[PDB]
Amino acid sequence: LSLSSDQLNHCHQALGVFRGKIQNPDSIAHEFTGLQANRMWPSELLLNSTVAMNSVNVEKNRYSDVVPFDKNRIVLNPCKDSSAKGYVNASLIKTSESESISQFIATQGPLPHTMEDFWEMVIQQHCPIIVMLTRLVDNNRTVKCGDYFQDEDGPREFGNISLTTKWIKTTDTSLMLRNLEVNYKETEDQPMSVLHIQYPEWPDHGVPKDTVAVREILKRLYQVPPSLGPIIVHCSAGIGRTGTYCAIHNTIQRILAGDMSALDLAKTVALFRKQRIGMVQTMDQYFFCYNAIVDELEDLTA
Repeated sequence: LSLSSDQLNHCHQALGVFRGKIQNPDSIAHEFTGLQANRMWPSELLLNSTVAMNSVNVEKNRYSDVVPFDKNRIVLNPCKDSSAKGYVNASLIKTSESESISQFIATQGPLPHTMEDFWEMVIQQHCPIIVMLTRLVDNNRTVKCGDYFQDEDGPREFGNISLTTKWIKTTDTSLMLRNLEVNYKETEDQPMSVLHIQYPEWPDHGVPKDTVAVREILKRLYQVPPSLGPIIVHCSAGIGRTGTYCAIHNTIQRILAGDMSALDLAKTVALFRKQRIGMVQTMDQYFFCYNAIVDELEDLTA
């Protein structure tokens, strides 16, 4: 990246703070314990997520306790089912309207019966990127995510939507990059390009062995303009790994944009949790945020 003097100074300032915290890990543990003490109560989730908890929609939730708030859920409009209130388990995550800072749609891994819903959301919200932080199935053979994207059996269809894979590339850091095209079957308007990035080495309720692959996702997305549209980020529930990734991406972009408040990662995670329950699930994930932010600021200032 080409940085201004102001951006380079801010990266150095942020690096001293974040590296100071990893050198004093009790400070980071106290922050996460404080976040856990300030968690929302069950009635605050349930009474403010009325559409997700509706009988028509409960089977559209992978996890009964991970649902979007009514205030910032993504609504399918138009929607095939006129009684569903446009429901998809998906949350708009943002810290501002700056066009220098990405907004995210944090969502669950699609279920077989919500895959048309997922791809209609991609088109309606014109999302240019999908970041997928799960395998389809874990090493216990528990299904974590529906296969909404693989085409080896033949080109994929979801109701009126057609999906094509133009190419698949892998990286030395284990990322899989798929160039996807999505369009309606019965239209003359052009297809929509989506870059799908899958990282299969981030365990559920866990952390990767190192920060290199997660920072490579951020490095590949630095030059994607936020104004193109929200970045979809999902794992299985769309809160633990998803929240962790969004916190790393958001914090680095905010430092580069001159937002001093990015140095308060606990405040960032608190704001994420006000937009989707339980974003950043574990203390190891919170430490991973710090380690990835430090490592990326070291690269930015190298």
